[PDB]
Amino acid sequence: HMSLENVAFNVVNKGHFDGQQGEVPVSIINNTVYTKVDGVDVELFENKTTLPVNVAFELWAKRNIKPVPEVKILNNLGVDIAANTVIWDYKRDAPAHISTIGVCSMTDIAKKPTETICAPLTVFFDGRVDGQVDLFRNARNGVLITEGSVKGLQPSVGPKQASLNGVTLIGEAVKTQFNYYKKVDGVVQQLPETYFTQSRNLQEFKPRSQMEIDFLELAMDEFIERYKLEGYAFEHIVYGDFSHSQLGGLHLLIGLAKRFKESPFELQDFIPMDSTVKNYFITDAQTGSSKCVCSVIDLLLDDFVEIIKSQDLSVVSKVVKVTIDYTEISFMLWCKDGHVETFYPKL
Amino acid sequence: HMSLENVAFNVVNKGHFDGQQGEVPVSIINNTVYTKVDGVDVELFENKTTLPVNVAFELWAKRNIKPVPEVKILNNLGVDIAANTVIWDYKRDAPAHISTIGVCSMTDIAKKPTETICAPLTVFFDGRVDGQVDLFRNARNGVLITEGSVKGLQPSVGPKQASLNGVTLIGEAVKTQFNYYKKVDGVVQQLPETYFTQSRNLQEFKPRSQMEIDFLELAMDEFIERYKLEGYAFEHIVYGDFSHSQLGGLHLLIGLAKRFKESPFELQDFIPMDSTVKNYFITDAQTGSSKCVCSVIDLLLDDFVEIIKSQDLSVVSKVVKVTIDYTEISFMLWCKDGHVETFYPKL
Repeated sequence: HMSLENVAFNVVNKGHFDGQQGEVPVSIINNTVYTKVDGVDVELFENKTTLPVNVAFELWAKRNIKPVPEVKILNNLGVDIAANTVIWDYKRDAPAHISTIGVCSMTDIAKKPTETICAPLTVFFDGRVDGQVDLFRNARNGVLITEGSVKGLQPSVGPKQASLNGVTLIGEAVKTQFNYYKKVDGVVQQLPETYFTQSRNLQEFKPRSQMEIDFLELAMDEFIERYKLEGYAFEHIVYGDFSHSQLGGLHLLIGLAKRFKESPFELQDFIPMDSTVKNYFITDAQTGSSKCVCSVIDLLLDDFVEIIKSQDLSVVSKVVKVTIDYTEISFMLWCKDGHVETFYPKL
Repeated sequence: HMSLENVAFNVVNKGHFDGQQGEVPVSIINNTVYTKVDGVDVELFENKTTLPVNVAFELWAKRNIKPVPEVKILNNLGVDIAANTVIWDYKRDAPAHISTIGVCSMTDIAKKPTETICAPLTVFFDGRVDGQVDLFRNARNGVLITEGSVKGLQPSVGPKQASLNGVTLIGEAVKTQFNYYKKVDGVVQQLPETYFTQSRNLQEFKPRSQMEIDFLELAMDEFIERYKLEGYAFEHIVYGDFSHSQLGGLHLLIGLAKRFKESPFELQDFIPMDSTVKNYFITDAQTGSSKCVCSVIDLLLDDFVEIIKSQDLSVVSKVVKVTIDYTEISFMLWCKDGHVETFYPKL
């Protein structure tokens, strides 16, 4: 019973594909799907993907509408495909994964995740659905999330925030903190201690600690004096230097959020995807200071302090590996006479 | 149960829409409809119409596959729409009529031809289908075809040839000669005495009379002598004059067919539709003689002789009306000292 006209019927009456029977008339013209309502044509969907318009439309209609992990997490853990669902990437207006399992006949490589073809792929399993936990046992490579514990397996506690219909949030009407589990070539693996990025916007930026509130409210000199941060180059690294043509430092998102209230500036996101580290092309409207590639990360300031304070300030240059969002980020550390010059994410 | 995937299923298994249940996967990319067969994508339809790709695809799939009248006839009689079918125009690779009655939800203006919306339109009715003759009786404006007689109604005998899946032919396994009837504002109308064009090609041209066979086989002077055509300017009108830069005359298709065997030339069909009269841009490869607008018609030579023989050669200029394919064509006749100079279809 699967058809274009049926998919559209569901979208019109329910907002997403809900397995309802019915049809409505449809027009396809130039990567857009229209339908007729009271004699006039109405835009339902504009294809921004590399898939065919009608295939993309169907995958969108069947997108997951419960809280799910942010795509950067799933990428960091090496997830190749999802089991009997679709993770819509709202930053690319596209599917997170281009192949499917038991969802859409045009994109399916299999009907069930146990088929031989799936063995070499790392499959995503949602423990909230019935039968998925057992499929995760029996699977050769995979990733599993659950709300509660699963006896037999050691959990890793994930981040507090998740994505719900494109909105990243910390749920209180719904649970957004998951237990993570992973398997490689038939063997369960221990996940390392990790920090997590906070996934915040620049315009609707909110603090999440007393230190963050102090940072936003206080002046520069006062903040450094309290919390005793002399020699750690917060002037350069967090606050940022706008005195020369080349913009200096400015690698923590909170730093941008402070500057933005006082004096708006221009960001170009020339690689628009979800990442643990982001690169922006930044031009400061007040000064005319700019930089082509500016590496930015959103750590809780408290955690950034913890990371920098636990380093050796004796060496001139050093690469520092740190586990964030379940992956190794490299940082470059420069010191001079026992204080820091700079400390930034490597390219 | 109307759907894209179902329409395609029928096309794949039956060649046209035959009301079968089933689905196959489909892709839409750039005005083309594809389907997957043994893992690979296959072109089913390329849209050359002004309709949306999926709408056009459906109308094509539901095209009429019995012998039907050539579009030029239907146009000449003033048919605006067809009742519960689709007449595909194979010269335009498009529908003959852009609106429908009980065929496709996107293009339908009504479900039945008796609805009030249909009253001002001239509807086509096919007497071979059950109930159509009665619908023709109740209709305000319409055209009807039948194989046999219909009690009460005076018939007009149509042409011998009809179109079958794009092929124009005189049927012997099937009947292609119809009785025609027409109504205007509730009143049956008498259709006039008419000639019919022969609908022949230039490359596969075949004669249909002894006179036509003689024309092709014999030399010019001999043909004019035998059928006594002195003073009727067949040298100019039919055979054509290639001695000057501007090509002279050449208005009968048989004339082209004779020339083409001896010495091929170039036609440009700059308005590609079916018409009783055609205009071509012609360049003669042998001489370099040419003409921008060359009006051509395909009458049976016998009929052309009959028409020209029954004229008054006393006037210098005269417009001559002649009924061909149920419509009035004007001809321009020039005479000088009791013989003809030229005689051609008016522009």
